[PDB]
Amino acid sequence: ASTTMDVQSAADDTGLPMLVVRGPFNVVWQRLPAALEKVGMKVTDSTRSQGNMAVTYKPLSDSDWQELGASDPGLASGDYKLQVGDLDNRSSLQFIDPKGHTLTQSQNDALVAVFQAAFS
Ligand SMILES: [Cl-]
Ligand SMILES: [Cl-]
Repeated sequence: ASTTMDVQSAADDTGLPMLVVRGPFNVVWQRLPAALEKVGMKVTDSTRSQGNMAVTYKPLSDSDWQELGASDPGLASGDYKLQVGDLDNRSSLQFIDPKGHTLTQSQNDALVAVFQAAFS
């Protein structure tokens, strides 16, 4: 078997979109910086005890998305915060803009393929 980790779209306990990834916090936290780099997300600061990563996102060119194997997920370039939650054998990933806005269901849905590619 491979190093890929399963990724699914979900909602948090208030109904807002997030991703759920099939491995524990300790694994997903450690894998994230190099996986994020593949999809144009640079970690600029992080706090593991709070589960939070600050990311700056530069979208891939049309050809690079093609190489990765997912198309541009329709996220705006710029800064995001990524919150990594402990769900025992799984982890949650929830992106916010700097105003605290969560992704749309469509963006969050589009990031499922992006992150399955990044972890591969
Ligand atoms: Cl750079
Ligand atoms: Cl760390």
